[PDB]
Amino acid sequence: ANRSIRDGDNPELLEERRMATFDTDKMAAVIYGSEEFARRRREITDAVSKIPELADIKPYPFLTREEKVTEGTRKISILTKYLNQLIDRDNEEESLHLHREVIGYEGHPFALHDALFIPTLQSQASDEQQEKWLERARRREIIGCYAQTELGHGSNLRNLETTAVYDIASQEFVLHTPTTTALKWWPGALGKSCNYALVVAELNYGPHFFMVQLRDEKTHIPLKGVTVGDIGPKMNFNAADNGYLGLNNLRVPRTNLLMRHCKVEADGTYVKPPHAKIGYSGMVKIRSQMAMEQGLFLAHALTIAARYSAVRRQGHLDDKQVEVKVLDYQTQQHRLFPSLARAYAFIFTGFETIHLYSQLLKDVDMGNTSGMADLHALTSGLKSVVAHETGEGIEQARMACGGHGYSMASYISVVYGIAIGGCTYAGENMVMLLQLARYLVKSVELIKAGKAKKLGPVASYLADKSDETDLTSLNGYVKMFENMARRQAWKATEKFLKLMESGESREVAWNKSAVELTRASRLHTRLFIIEAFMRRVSRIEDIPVKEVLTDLLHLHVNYELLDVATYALEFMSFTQLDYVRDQLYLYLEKIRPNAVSLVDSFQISDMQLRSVLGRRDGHVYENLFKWAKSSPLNNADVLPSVEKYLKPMMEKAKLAAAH
Amino acid sequence: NRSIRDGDNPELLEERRMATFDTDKMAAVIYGSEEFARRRREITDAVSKIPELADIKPYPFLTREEKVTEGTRKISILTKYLNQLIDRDNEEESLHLHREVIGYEGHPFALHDALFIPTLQSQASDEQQEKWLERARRREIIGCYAQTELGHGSNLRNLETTAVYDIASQEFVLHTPTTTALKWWPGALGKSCNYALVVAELIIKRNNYGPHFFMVQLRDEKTHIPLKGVTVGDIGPKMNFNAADNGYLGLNNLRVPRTNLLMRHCKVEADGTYVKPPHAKIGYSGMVKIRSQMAMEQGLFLAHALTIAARYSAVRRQGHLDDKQVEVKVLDYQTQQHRLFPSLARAYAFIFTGFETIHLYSQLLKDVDMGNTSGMADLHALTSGLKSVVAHETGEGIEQARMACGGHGYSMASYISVVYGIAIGGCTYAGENMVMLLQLARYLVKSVELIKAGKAKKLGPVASYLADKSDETDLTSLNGYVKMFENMARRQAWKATEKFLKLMESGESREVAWNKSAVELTRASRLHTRLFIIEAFMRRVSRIEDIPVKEVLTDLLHLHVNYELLDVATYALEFMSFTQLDYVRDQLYLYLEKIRPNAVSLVDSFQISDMQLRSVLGRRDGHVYENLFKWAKSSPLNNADVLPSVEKYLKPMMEKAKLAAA
Ligand SMILES: C[C@@H]1O[C@@H](OCCCCC(=O)SCCNC(=O)CCNC(=O)[C@H](O)C(C)(C)COP(=O)(O)OP(=O)(O)OC[C@H]2O[C@@H](n3cnc4c(N)ncnc43)[C@H](O)[C@@H]2OP(=O)(O)O)[C@H](O)C[C@H]1O
Ligand SMILES: C[C@@H]1O[C@@H](OCCCCC(=O)SCCNC(=O)CCNC(=O)[C@H](O)C(C)(C)COP(=O)(O)OP(=O)(O)OC[C@H]2O[C@@H](n3cnc4c(N)ncnc43)[C@H](O)[C@@H]2OP(=O)(O)O)[C@H](O)C[C@H]1O
Ligand SMILES: Cc1cc2nc3c(=O)[nH]c(=O)nc-3n(C[C@H](O)[C@H](O)[C@H](O)COP(=O)(O)OP(=O)(O)OC[C@H]3O[C@@H](n4cnc5c(N)ncnc54)[C@H](O)[C@@H]3O)c2cc1C
Ligand SMILES: Cc1cc2nc3c(=O)[nH]c(=O)nc-3n(C[C@H](O)[C@H](O)[C@H](O)COP(=O)(O)OP(=O)(O)OC[C@H]3O[C@@H](n4cnc5c(N)ncnc54)[C@H](O)[C@@H]3O)c2cc1C
Ligand SMILES: Nc1ncnc2c1ncn2[C@@H]1O[C@H](COP(=O)(O)OP(=O)(O)OP(=O)(O)O)[C@@H](O)[C@H]1O
Ligand SMILES: Nc1ncnc2c1ncn2[C@@H]1O[C@H](COP(=O)(O)OP(=O)(O)OP(=O)(O)O)[C@@H](O)[C@H]1O
Ligand SMILES: [Mg+2]
Ligand SMILES: [Mg+2]
Repeated sequence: ANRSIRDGDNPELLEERRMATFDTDKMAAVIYGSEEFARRRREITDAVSKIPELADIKPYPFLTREEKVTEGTRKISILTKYLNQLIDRDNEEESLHLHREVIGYEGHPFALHDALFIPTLQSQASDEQQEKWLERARRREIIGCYAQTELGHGSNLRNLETTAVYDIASQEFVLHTPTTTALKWWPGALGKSCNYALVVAELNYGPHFFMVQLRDEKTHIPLKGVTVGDIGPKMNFNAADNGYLGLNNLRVPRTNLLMRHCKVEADGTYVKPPHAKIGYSGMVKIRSQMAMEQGLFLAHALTIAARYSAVRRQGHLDDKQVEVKVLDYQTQQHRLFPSLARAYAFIFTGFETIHLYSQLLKDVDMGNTSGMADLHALTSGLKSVVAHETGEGIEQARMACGGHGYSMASYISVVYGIAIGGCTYAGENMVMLLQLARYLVKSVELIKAGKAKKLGPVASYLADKSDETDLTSLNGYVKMFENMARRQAWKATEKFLKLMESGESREVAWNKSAVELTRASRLHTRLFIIEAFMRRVSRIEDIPVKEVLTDLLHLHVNYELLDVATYALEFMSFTQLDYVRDQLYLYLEKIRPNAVSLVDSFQISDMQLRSVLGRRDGHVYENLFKWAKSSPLNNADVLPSVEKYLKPMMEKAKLAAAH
Repeated sequence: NRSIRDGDNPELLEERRMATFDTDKMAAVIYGSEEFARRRREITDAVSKIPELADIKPYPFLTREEKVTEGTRKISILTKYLNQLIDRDNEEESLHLHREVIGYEGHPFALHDALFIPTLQSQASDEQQEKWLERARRREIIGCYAQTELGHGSNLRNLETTAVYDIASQEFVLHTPTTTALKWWPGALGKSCNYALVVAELIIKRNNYGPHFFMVQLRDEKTHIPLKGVTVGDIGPKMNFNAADNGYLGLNNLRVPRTNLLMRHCKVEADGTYVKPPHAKIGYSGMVKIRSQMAMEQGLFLAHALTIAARYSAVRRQGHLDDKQVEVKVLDYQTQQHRLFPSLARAYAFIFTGFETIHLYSQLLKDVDMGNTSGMADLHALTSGLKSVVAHETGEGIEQARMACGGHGYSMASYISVVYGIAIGGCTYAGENMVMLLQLARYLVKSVELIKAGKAKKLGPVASYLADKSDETDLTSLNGYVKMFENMARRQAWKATEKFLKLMESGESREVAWNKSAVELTRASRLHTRLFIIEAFMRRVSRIEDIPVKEVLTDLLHLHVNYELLDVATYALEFMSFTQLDYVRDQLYLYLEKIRPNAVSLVDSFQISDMQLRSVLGRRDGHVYENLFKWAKSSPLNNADVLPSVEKYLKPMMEKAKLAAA
C-alpha cells in the first residue's frame, strides 16, 4: 500500500509504486520514530500547503546570495507568525520538520539560535539566567548565536585568543579581541542577524561562556566595542550569514557569565565546575544528532535519484524496441541502494545516540559523568564516518541522474554542499576520528592493567578476542565486524606503544601512528552503525516492513564488509568473500521493486524536496523544460552582454589580419 | 625555489628554503618542455601588465548573470590581445592563457575551442574547412557541439533529432519532434553561439544510417536574432560552470544544404547515394580528444586545489606537538600529510599519463588519415576508463584538499569548492563514468576473449600483460609493484570475464548476462587503468636529467605506488602475505615524512599565478589572515551595517514576539 500514489501521477512512477510490498505509512512511522509524529509531519505539510505566503518566492536556485538572505529572512518571519498554529513550539521533532520543509537547509536568521544558542543556555546557564534569557530566546524576542571559533582557532579551544578579564572593582568582565586572528569567525547569524551572542573566551581557567549583547534590541545598530560583519560567500549555506566579531574591551556584568556548573563570585573566587569539560555539551548535542540529520540528507538525495531513475530510460537490455529504466542497470542499483541502506542505518543509529544524549544530560544534573566521556567518543567518530559516507552517497545520487543531476533542477548539489560541511563543523573529521582513538587506546591500555570489567557495553567487545568466523545468518557479520575493529584497535595501539617503547615522546609517538588510529575509529564506528540498525529491525511488529528492512540490512552488511575486506581477510576465506560479493548483488535485485516505495516512505513534500527531477508525481521532462524556460538568463533572447561585447568582437574579428 | 619573493610570509619562506630541487626545472617537466614552461611565466608576466585582464572583482561575489557578463567581457578583451601574447594556433599556450585570464567557470568560446573546432578538423571536408574552420579560428563565429538531448546523452543510437534528405531541393530537413528530442546541455548553445554542429539521425528515403554531423546556423550573424525554425535558450543554473551558458535547441523542419552535412570519411550525393565511412565510429573522434586530454586537465585542477591546501597547511598553525609553546603547522600532522600528498602524487601521475594519451591521440588521428585504424579501438577503451578513474579520484582528492583547510576551506576565499564543482562534471560529461568504465570492460573481455583461442598476438602492448602470468611476486624495487598491479588486474579481468561467460553458458542472454556482471567488469576496468597511470608515471621519471628532480619525483612515485596498493589491497592479497602489507603501509608513511619538506616546492612548481589560482588561502606570498579579513570586509553582504531585510522583516518580527502572550 504505497501512500504516495496520486491521480495524474506519471505511469512510470505509478507502476513502481503498485509494486510496494509494504505500507509506506507504516514505514514513515519507523523512520521518524513514532506513528504519531509520522502523522504530524503529514498534517503539518498539509497545514503549510494551504498557506500561500509560505511558498518559495521563486525557485531557490534562481536567487542571488542577497536574495537568498532576504528570502530566508522573509520565510522565517512569516513562519514564526504561523508557528504556534502549525506545531508545538517546544517540540523539536516537529519544529525541525516545519523548518526543514518551509525554510529549507540553505540557512535562516534563527538556525544557530535553535541549533546551539538555546541548547547551550539549557545546559550551561543557571536557572536564574535561564529566566532572564532562555524564554526570550524561545519567544524569538532576540536572536542568538554560538560564537566560539576564531580566525586563527577552531579545533584547539585551549589557545583561543579572546580574553575575558574580571575587574573586581566594578564586578564586570572585560572581553577583548586583541589580534586579527582573535576575531570570532564562522558563527552562524553572528555578522548580520543576531543581537545577542554566546561568546567563548579564556577566563588562566580555560574557555568559558559569556552572554554578550551585540546590537541594540530596537535599532539593531551594534553596541560600543563591537565590530561585526559577514565573512563572504561560502561553498553553500549562503542564505545564512556567518560572521566575525571584534570586541574592544567590552564590559559585561559578572552574571553574563554562564554559571550552571562553574562560579565566579563578586569578590572573584572561582568554583571549578564539578569536573570534566561540561561546557562542551552543546557540541555533543549536534554530534549525536547528525547521524540522524546526515541520514535524512542522504534520504533526500536518494529520493530524487531513485524516482528519476525510475523515469529516465536510456539504453537497451533485452527488448530492442523500448529502452530500459536506468534503475534496471546493476551499476545504478549498486551506486544507489547501499547508500539507501546507509540512510536507514544512520537514522536508526541516530535515534539511539539522540536518546543517549538527552539521557546523559540528566546524568549531568546528578553528579554523574564518564557516561559523558563514553558518549563523546562514540559521537566523535560517528559524526565523522557518517558525514563522510553520506557525502559519498549524495554525489553518487547526483551523478546517477546523468547530465541533469548537474543542473540545479536536481538540487542534489545543494544537499551535498550543505551536508558535506558536517565533515568540518562540530569538529574536524580527522581530529574527531582521533578523539575516538584516545578512547580506544584507553580501552586497550587495560590489557596488562586488567580492568576489563570497567569497560562499557560499547567497548566491551574489545576485552575479548574470541574470533572464530562464519556468516550464515547476520550476527556472524557483526561478529566479524568486532573481529576487524578489535584487531586494528590493538594493532594500532601496540604500534603507538612500540614507538614509546623505543622512546619517541608521547605526542610525537601519537602523531606517527595517527593514520592507523583513525582507521581503528572508523571500524569501531561502522560496527556500532550495524548493531543499532539490527536492534531497530528486530523490534518491528509489522512483518512486511520488517521484511523489506531486513533486505536493506542484508544489503548493508555485505556492501560494508566488502568495502573493508582489506581488514576482513585475516578472518575470511576468499571463497566466503565471493559469497558476500554474490550476496550483495542478490539483494540489489531484491530491493529493486521496492526502490521507489523505500524513498516514498520518507514522505518528503515537494516543498522540501525542492527538486524538479525528484517531483513526487514524476512529471520530470515536462516540468524540467518549464523550469529551464523560466530561468533568469532566458529573460532576453539576445543578452545585453552579447550586444555589448561579442557583437563588436565578431565584427572586429572579421576585419583582422591573417597572421 | 623560484617562487621565493621579497615580502613573503616567513612561514612560507622557510618552507621554500627547504627546496631540494629547481622549480623552474620541475615546471619544465610538468608542462612537457622548458620552452613552454618558460612561455607560461612569459605570458603570465605579459598578462600582468594589462589591467583590463584582471577579474572585475572577486569572482565568488558575482551573480550568475554577472558571471556570464564577465566571461564575455574578458573573452572579447583577451581575443584582442590574443595575437600579442601567444601563438594563436598553439593549443598549449592558448590553454594557459585562458585558464589564467578567463578561468574555469566558462566563456562564450569554451566548447567552440573544445569540440566545435576539433570536430571540423576531424570530420569536415577540405572544402567545408575552407568555408568555416578558419572563420572559427579567427573567432568570426561562435560554435558548439550540440549532441546530447533532454532524453538522450549516453545512448547515441536512439537520438530523436532527425535529419531527412529531400532530393528535390537537395536539403536536409532537421527536426526536433518531441520535447525530449530537444538538444540539452551543449555549452554556448543557448545564448552565445550563432553556429552549432548538430548531431542527428540520418534518414534517406526511410533508411536509417545512424548519427551524423550537420552544420547549422542558429542566429543571424549581424543581429544575433535566431533564424526561422530555431528555438534556443539557457537550461538554468548549474552545480557549477555558471559563467557559461549551456542551452537547449529546438528545430522545426529546419532546412540546410546537403553540404552542411560534415563530409570527409562519409558522403551523401545529390541523388541520395550514401557512401559508408571506413571505420564505423570515426565520428566520435571529437569525444576521444576530450577523454584523452582530461587526464592532463583533471591532473591540473587537482594540482590547483593542492596548491591552496599545501600552502595554507604550512601557514595554519593549530594544536601542539612536543614544543608546547607556539602551535605547530598543521602540515606537520600525519593525517594532513596523508590526506594531501597522495593526491599530490596522483596530480603528477595523471599529468604524465595525460602526455602519453594526448600525443598518441593526435597521432592516431593521422592513422585515420589513410589506412589502418586499429589503434582507434585500443585508444578509445584506454581513455574510456582513464577519464572515469581520474575524474573520480581527482574528485575525492579535491574535497580532501578543501577540508584540509578546515573551516576556512568551506569559504569561497579558498576557491576549492569552485574547482571541485567544475572538475567533478568530468565524471559526467564526455561519457557517464559508469558507462565509460563499462566500455573499457568490453575491450577487456575481447582482449581476454582471444586467449582460449590463440590470438594473443593480436593484443596491443597495453593489453599484453593479460596473456602472461607473473605468479611469483615481490617488491623491494618498484618494478615488482608494477608486477603486482599486473596481477590483481589480470586476476579480476579473467575473474569478471568468466563470470559473464558462465552466465551465457547458463543461457542468460548477452545483454542480461552483461548486466548481471556489470559491477565486476567495472572493478576490472578501474584496476587496468590504475596500472597504466603507474607505468606512465614510471616512464616519465626514469628518463630525465637533473638528479634532484628525478629524486623528488621518485619520492612521489614511491608514495603513489604504496598508497595505491593499499587502497586496493583486497585484490592484492591473492598475491601478498600480510607482513608485506605492513611494509607497504610503513613505506607509505616514510615517504609522507620524506616528501613533507618539499611540499610547498612541489606545488609552487606548477607556477600557477594568483590570477589563475583565485584563492585567498592559497596566495603565493602566504599572507592569508591579513588578506582573508580584507576579503570578507569587502564582500557584498557588508555593504550596509543593518540589512534591508533585517529592517523589513526581523525588526517587526522581534517587536511582535515581545508583546505576544505567554
Ligand atoms: C543549521 C545547523 O547547521 C549545523 O550546525 C552545526 C554547526 C556547529 C557549530 C560549530 O561548528 S561550533 C564548535 C565545533 N567545533 C569543534 O567541535 C572543535 C572542538 N574540538 C576540540 O576542542 C578538541 O578536539 C577536543 C575535543 C580534544 C577537546 O579538547 P581541548 O579543549 O582542545 O584540550 P584538552 O584539555 O587537552 O582535551 C582533551 C582531553 O580532555 C578529554 N575530553 C575532551 N572532550 C571531552 C568531552 N566532551 N567529554 C569528556 N571528556 C572530554 C579527553 O579525555 C582528553 O583526554 P585524553 O583523550 O588524552 O584521554 C547542523 O547541521 C544543525 C543545523 O541546525
Ligand atoms: C570547457 C571544457 O569543458 C569540458 O568539455 C568537455 C565537455 C564534453 C562535451 C560532451 O559532454 S558531448 C559527448 C559526451 N557524451 C558521451 O561521450 C556519451 C557517448 N557514449 C556512447 O555513445 C556509448 O556509450 C558508446 C561509447 C557505447 C558508443 O556506442 P553507441 O553509438 O551508443 O552504439 P553501438 O553501435 O552499439 O557501439 C558500441 C560498439 O561500437 C564499438 N565502439 C564504440 N565506440 C567506439 C570508438 N570511439 N572507436 C572504435 N570503436 C567503438 C565498440 O567496440 C562497441 O562494440 P563492442 O564493445 O561490443 O565490442 C572539458 O573539461 C574541456 C574544457 O575545455
Ligand atoms: C558551515 C560551517 C558552519 C560553521 N558554524 C559555526 C558556528 O555557528 N559557531 C562556531 O563557533 N563555529 C562555526 N564553524 C567553525 C567550525 O566549528 C570549525 O571550523 C571546526 O570546528 C574546526 O575547523 P578548523 O578551522 O579549526 O580546522 P583546523 O583545526 O584548522 O584543522 C584544519 C586541518 O588541520 C588538521 N588538524 C588540525 N588540528 C589537528 C590535530 N591536533 N591533529 C590532527 N590533525 C589536525 C585537521 O585534520 C585539518 O585537516 C562553522 C564551520 C563551517 C564549515
Ligand atoms: C558540465 C556539463 C557540460 C556538458 N556539455 C555538453 C556539450 O557541450 N555538448 C553536448 O552534446 N552534451 C554536453 N553535456 C551532456 C553530457 O554529454 C551528458 O550528460 C553525459 O554524456 C551523460 O549522459 P546522460 O546525461 O544521458 O547520462 P545518463 O545516461 O542519463 O545517466 C543516468 C544513469 O543511468 C546510468 N546509465 C545510463 N546508461 C547506462 C547503461 N547502458 N548501462 C549502465 N548504466 C547506464 C548512468 O551511468 C547513470 O548512472 C554536458 C554535461 C555536463 C554535466
Ligand atoms: N570512476 C568512478 N566514477 C564515479 N563513481 C565511481 C567510480 N568508481 C567507483 N565509483 C563509485 O564508488 C562506489 C563504490 O563502488 P565500488 O566498490 O565498485 O568502487 P571502488 O570501491 O572504488 O572499487 P573497488 O571496490 O574495486 O576498489 C560505487 O557507488 C561507485 O558508483
Ligand atoms: N571520516 C572521514 N572524513 C574525511 N576524510 C576521510 C574520512 N575517512 C577517510 N578519509 C580520507 O580518505 C583518504 C584515504 O582513506 P584512508 O586513509 O582511510 O585509507 P583506506 O584504507 O583507503 O580507507 P579505510 O582505512 O577506511 O580502509 C584520506 O585522504 C582520508 O583523508
Ligand atoms: Mg578510508
Ligand atoms: Mg569498494
